[PDB]
Amino acid sequence: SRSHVKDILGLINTFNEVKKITVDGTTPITVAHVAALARRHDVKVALEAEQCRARVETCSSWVQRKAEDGADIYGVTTGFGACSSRRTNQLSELQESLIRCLLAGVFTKGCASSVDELPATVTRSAMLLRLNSFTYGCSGIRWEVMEALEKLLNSNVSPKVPLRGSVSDLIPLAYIAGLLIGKPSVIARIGDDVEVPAPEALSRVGLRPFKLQAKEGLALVNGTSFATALASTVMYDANVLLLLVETLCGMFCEVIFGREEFAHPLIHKVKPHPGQIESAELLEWLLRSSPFQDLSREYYSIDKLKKPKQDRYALRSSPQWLAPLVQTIRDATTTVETEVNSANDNPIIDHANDRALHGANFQGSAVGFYMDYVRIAVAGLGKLLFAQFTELMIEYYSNGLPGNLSLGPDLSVDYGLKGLDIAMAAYSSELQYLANPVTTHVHSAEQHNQDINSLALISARKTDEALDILKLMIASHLTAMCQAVDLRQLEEALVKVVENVVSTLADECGLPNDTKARLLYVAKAVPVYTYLESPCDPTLPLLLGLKQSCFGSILALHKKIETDTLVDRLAEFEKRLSDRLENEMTAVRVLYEKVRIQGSRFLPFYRFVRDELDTGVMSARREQTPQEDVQKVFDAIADGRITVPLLHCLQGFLG
Amino acid sequence: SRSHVKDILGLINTFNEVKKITVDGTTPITVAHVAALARRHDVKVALEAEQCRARVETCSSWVQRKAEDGADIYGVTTGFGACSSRRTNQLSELQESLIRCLLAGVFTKGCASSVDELPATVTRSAMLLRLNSFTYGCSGIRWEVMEALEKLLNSNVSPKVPLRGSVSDLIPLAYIAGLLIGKPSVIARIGDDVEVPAPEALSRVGLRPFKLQAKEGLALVNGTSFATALASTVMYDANVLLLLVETLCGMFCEVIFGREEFAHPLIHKVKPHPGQIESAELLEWLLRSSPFQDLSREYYSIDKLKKPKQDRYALRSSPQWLAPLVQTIRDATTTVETEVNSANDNPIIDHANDRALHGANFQGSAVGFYMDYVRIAVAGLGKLLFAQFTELMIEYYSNGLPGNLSLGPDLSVDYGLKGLDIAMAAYSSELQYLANPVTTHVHSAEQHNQDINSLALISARKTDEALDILKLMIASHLTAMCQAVDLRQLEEALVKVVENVVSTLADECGLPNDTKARLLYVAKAVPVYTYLESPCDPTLPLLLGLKQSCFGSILALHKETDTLVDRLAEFEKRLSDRLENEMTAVRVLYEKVRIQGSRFLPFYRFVRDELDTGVMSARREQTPQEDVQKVFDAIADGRITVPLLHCLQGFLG
Ligand SMILES: O=C(O)/C=C/c1ccccc1
Ligand SMILES: O=C(O)/C=C/c1ccccc1
Repeated sequence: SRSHVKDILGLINTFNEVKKITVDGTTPITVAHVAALARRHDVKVALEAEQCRARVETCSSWVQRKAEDGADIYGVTTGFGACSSRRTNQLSELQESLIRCLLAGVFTKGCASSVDELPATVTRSAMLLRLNSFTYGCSGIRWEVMEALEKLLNSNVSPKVPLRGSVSDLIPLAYIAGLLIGKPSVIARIGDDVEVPAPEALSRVGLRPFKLQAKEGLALVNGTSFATALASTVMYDANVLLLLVETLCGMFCEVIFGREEFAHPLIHKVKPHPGQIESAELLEWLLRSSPFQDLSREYYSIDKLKKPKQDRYALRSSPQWLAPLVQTIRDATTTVETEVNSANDNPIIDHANDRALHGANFQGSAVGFYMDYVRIAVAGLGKLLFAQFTELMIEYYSNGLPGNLSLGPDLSVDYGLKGLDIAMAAYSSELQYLANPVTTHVHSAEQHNQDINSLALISARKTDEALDILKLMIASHLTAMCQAVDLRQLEEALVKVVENVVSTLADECGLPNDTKARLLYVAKAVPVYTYLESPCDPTLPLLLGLKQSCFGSILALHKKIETDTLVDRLAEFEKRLSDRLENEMTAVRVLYEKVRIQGSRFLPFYRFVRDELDTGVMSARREQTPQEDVQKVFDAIADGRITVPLLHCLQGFLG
Repeated sequence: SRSHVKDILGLINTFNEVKKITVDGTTPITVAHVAALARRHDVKVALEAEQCRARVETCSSWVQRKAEDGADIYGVTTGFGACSSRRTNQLSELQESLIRCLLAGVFTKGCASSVDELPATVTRSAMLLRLNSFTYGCSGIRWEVMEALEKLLNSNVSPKVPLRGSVSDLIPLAYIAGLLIGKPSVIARIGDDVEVPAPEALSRVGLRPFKLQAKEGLALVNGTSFATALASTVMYDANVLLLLVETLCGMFCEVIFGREEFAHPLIHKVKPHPGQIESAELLEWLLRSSPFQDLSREYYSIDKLKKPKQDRYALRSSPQWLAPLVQTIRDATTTVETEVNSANDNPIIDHANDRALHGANFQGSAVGFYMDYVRIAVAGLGKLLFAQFTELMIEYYSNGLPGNLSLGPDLSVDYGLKGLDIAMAAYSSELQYLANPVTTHVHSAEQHNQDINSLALISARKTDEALDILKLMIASHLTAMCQAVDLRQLEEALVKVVENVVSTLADECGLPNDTKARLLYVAKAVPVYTYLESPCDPTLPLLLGLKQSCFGSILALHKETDTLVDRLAEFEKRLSDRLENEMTAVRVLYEKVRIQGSRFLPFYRFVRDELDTGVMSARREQTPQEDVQKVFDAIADGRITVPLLHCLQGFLG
């Protein structure tokens, strides 16, 4: 009882609008909240002392007292991992030595194969999840450690944490704990990337290092904070890219001359996968009384019995293809949010019933498996995009458009978007390779204690990487689409001048109505791009057609006029045509190189790309290289700037 | 609301209670209905005319009238696929030539790699779904063609169809169409192995070859019928096997001596993935007041500070592990059921509004992708199992159990379940490899008209294969668990006689009360399976411990020494003569009472009693194969669901 596009539209709004994240043990932190924190520095964290303070302090004292007495708890008085036989009564040194041994990652320096440290955005996200995790009053951590976390987030201090080492996130989390207790070997960023030792970093925000109490080290390092924080920003992005490609399907339909009936509600009602009904519903709305669908209907009414009666699968099958994709992206979002709003930690303190409970809430498998799913789904979005792209580039499938979307009339010096077409293959290829699962590679780890482990963080990173290739593919697809709209609008303007030339030239030469009828039919029916390079060349389809209609016309007539006179006028026709035709077509084209899109639901995307990002029809005469144009679009997608035209486009779809 | 375990119990009930599958275009066909049609031959199809004949006939008539007066629509007057440019008014033979071109699969003969045709259960399931898919009245197929499908189904006639060729299911469907039009080159089974050419098969059930009318060829061949039929039976199995392994996690707890607290509701309340809450809920109920959990806590109270305080992950993290798996299996079931109950076909006839709608309901992507997901989840189920099984085999982790669950005291001639142990690594490895996605290998097909295609049937087959490996692992896991229960029960009886012998021997010999106490404690604490092989060996853990205690004692008592040594000496003489014989007598008795109080009793009785097995040892002549084979094919049969239900009897809500 919703519709995923309202939900995603909902995420986008929360992302730009939110100023304050409420962390209080009760109000849900959403995936858009995590992304906003990571990405927008004006958004601050608010730990609400009125909510959780007391239940956090009751849990704090309960573990204080107790481990201090006899009490045999896994966290406080026991050894760790496969070493849980080792009991001890030295609470503070047990805790600090655990942090010490986990400080075991490695930083890279000139890494060709990957970033050589975990990004600050994800480290900060992880800080938020750890804090939030504590608000359930289940950890036994002190309230001040929590305040400290809050203040580090708000001042933009974060530890530098190694990319690898988590099997899901002891090691990564030890770098937060290390910062907190001021371990000199841990380096920390303060805003400007500027770097200092942890104790100096605590200094600059008015903190002193902590001495860990019983259970505090464990509560700090036990958790899925890194995997989940990253899966959160991954999911946010997957929702908006998803909505992005769905939307771009409607733009593809317009430029390729599709038949919008593929999206008719009865097709989908009768095969009612929610993702299929909802993506179709959106596409139907997008294409309703589009001016390009009118150009399309025109196109298939001319020589109807000679053109494909159906579109190819990349268009007509888009909703059926999108359905599982939207469904896995959507419920993966629900499950990572559930993780985000959980006490992931061990043991779990039940102070009400006076006991510690030994479980495994640190196990990140919910996220790890769902990351494997979404990476497969994004690979599928990429295959959608690559197929559409492919269709657009090939004249036998693009229904009138030139091969490679190449414009400049001389095709021997204009190879159009052929370089992008090649990159799309490269992009998609790498993308499919990345969608193999990570969860199938579990090793029995930590003295065979962790015989089952999620690899959540490794999987999130690979899905993170799949998304980045998707952005490249969308950037290219979108720029090709804009290129296609210009060619569609020029196509139409060229067809008119050819009609006007043929007509006014039939008039001047005294040609009969019969002859004029056929010649004009040809002028309307033959696609210009098949002959734009040399309009008067007898081997190209225009004159091929015209000359055929002349013979057919002299044959129908010849009897009660004069056959000899007809040929003379026809020769004069051809000669005037060799004088005027190419000239008129050129001027119309030159004029176009500095109107139907103006009425389309995709105007926002065309306008954004053409004049907000300042680009133009691609040709041998525009100085910009394909890189320069796609770069701009890509930067807009990477930035979030692409959501402005996306929301303008979807404005008032509601329901 | 809800609860996956209730849903799955619900499927098992439907599976063996249903008699008649209702096909009427309104009442849901469930994944259990497909599996029962496939597997039980007493279940028949009921094509229900009163419910859907009328929209089928109206649609049928619309097509016919659109075609008979000319003459432009994709199904009925156009060329197919990449040749949609081709218009013709030669409607019957157009349909004929479409089937002809799609009869393009290949049968294998002695294939080693694969079965070399699609199995009859899968083919019949496809027939059912193709039938159901026509009930919505969107296809234009004649009612009589549907009645023929019901008849063939109810008469166990089906075409032989090649395993491969679908990109998702033109080719495989062409063979069903090929039967219906009595094409001589397509061969059909009638029940008992026996094969006949299609024309003779129709003849045997009172049918005549159909001559196809406009749209009918397309209507038969356009569709997701084979992919979805396979995914349905796959999904049915994925549900019962899921439940089986969740339940087995509780049996593992019992035999490995775990702490049941890992399943405590507060732990999961606070990390609330429905699958984790729901699996922990089952586990909590299964282990509540368990007589084996009593032994576990009894075990951790002696020498507690030398024994681990937490269980390893395969047990303790099982709810967190299962959560994603139950969720993906559970909602892949919903999505295949949605497919089962849809008009997959093109064009869709909206006779109500006088138009043919051109789309792609034939595109089985929903199924294809969810099959890639389930395959990975069953890989996770297997990893859970392999880990539990590994822990059980290793003395350092099994908490008193002998390495390899090896019984017979003489270990140099008893290597236990080591063969199964090795097999389990082989199963898991292949399973993990199977879980790579198929949907990432989409090729641009059919003159680049199908530039996107689901590969759903191929994906369904690989998930099918994954599940088959999963059955092997559960079979071995289960039979290791029963072996383990016998060992735990024997262990208990053995420790009593050791305590008994030491005690009464200490008296016969007149040992001081301080010495007797220390000797008894050692008998309580030392795990028997560390010395069962040679109880009186000084270098083994018993005598070693006793001899220390005797030294501790003689130092402590200076409050007479020479005679205390004489009495200690006689103690060893006597222990040597009596201890092994007594343990052996008890062991022998045990070979042809705590499980009788276990909720896992039904599994133990079933395996031990109904399948007629015993404790594995050097003197039972049966091989491991022979015992696991019986468990395996009770799992393969569905017979394993009787003990499963008996085990969950009362779980309710
Ligand atoms: O919670 C557990 O069982 C394990 C905790 C741990 C902590 C540090 C290192 C290894 C394991
Ligand atoms: O709907 C389509 O595009 C094509 C269906 C089809 C039918 C037979 C052979 C190939 C394609």
